[PDB]
Amino acid sequence: SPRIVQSNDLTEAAYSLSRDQKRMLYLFVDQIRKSHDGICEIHVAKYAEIFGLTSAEASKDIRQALKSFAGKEVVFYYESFPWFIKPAHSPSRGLYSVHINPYLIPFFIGLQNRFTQFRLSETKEITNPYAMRLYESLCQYRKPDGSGIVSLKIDWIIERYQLPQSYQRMPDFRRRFLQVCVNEINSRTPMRLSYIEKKKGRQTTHIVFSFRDITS
DNA sequence: ATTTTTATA
Repeated sequence: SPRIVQSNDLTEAAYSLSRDQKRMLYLFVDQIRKSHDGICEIHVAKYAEIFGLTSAEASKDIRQALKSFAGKEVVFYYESFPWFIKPAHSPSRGLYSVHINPYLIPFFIGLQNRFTQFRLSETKEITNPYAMRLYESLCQYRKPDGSGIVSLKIDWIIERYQLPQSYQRMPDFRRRFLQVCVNEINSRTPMRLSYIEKKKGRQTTHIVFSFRDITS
């Protein structure tokens, strides 16, 4: 299963992509690392096989994700970059060509430290894109035995994962982000994950996540 | 393929 590797600056970046858009980005990163000008491709049949879909559903997912990439940017901590520099197109039936911004390529190759790595198998069943964001941030601090302890500030999560307004007040945050995403990770990944809310007096300031691998 | 990073267990 392919190893997704990226700069920690990307794991921490402010962006908002759908689940399917992040699935495609995983494949783009693998292509970039295994090949720069940024031009990548996606075969519907291969996507369907990787993610366990019919070609019909894969084509629908891919077409919607590629269309919705229009105008999407990533913000590094600011500096903002478009993900794509041309619309995706289809040279052959079942095949799509994309041009990832060449300025984003250094976030995926030539990394010698401060990088995040995980296997595609770890994330390919996640359905919630904010749970994917959280999973990657946990992988960023994962120890060689598969465990880790990660403290994230709540205002940082809101800003970098670009949570909608309906997520940001602490009842909603706890319910819409924390509970759903942690339970999604526990259900659909090899990570076993718990958390504690830390409070500065009255205000809940950060979340301390503790995790282990199901491989124990 | 690799490594440095948070605040903390």
